[PDB]
Amino acid sequence: ASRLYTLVLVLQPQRVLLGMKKRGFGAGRWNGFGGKVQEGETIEDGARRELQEESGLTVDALHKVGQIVFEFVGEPELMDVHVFCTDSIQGTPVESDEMRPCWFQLDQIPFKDMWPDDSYWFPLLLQKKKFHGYFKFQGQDTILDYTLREVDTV
Ligand SMILES: Nc1nc2c([nH]c(=O)n2[C@H]2C[C@H](O)[C@@H](COP(=O)(O)OP(=O)(O)OP(=O)(O)O)O2)c(=O)[nH]1
Repeated sequence: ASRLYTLVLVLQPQRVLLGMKKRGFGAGRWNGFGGKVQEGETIEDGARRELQEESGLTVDALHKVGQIVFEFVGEPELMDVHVFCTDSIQGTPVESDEMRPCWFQLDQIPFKDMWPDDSYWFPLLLQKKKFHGYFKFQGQDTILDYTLREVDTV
């Protein structure tokens, strides 16, 4: 029993765009842009749509980089997050009521103000690796157990 989500990272050779989420799940943490996939749309179409909705950017080619499943103990639905990366965007990032975007240098990623799993897989994304991950959380701050592996095909 899992629900599909997307997460898009705008990753350029020396910087990455993250957005500080202002409301909903994960508010108060920096993250990529994404959300729930809708009925009748492909995962990739959902990722492109969520990127525009949350950041104001237009992406053409999106590259699959990872799949991470999240389990929150006591919550029945698993979150099946499909992670994508793009180095080619149009438009300038837009700050809205839902999100505050900011560019970060690759050696200045704000891990202390991100979901804790990001410290595990974000360095794989930075080195252009692809991965499958599973993280079991107790609440929103504690990782109880996890698995993470590099793959050739997402
Ligand atoms: N980096 C990172 N991203 C995560 C984690 N957990 C998690 O759900 N996400 C991402 C996946 C999605 O992009 C987003 C959660 O989706 P969302 O609840 O905001 O979706 P939504 O905007 O479509 O829903 P709604 O509130 O508008 O109805 O956060 C995590 O541990 N790390």
